[PDB]
Amino acid sequence: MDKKTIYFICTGNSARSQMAEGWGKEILGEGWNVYSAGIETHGVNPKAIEAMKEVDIDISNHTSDLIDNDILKQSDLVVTLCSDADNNCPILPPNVKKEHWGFDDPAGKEWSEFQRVRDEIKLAIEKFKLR
Ligand SMILES: [K+]
Repeated sequence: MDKKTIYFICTGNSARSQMAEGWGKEILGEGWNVYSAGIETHGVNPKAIEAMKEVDIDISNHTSDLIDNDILKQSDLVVTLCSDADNNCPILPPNVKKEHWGFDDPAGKEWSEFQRVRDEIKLAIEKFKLR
């Protein structure tokens, strides 16, 4: 049937959302459109690219994108990764199917933190697929 769409959103579409897009494409498959966006665009975090390369997933061609209203309104599920009280978190429109998936921000930390968060996101998406 028709493709379903998942949208991972956060502050700068930099790390958590990029690793989620990378895992999402691999796990969910071609029957899903797997996108990611931010309220700002900070570029794809180098350590996030390296963390995904370690698990044989290439995210070097990903782009850091801004939130698109036509993808929010037409998505089957919008997943917020930006911590609700943290700083600069995106405002979501009403009736849009949403869930908050909380993972620690690996920004400015050692590569091990990117590995930890990468793996927490892996399991979250794997379990999501099996719902
Ligand atoms: K993106």
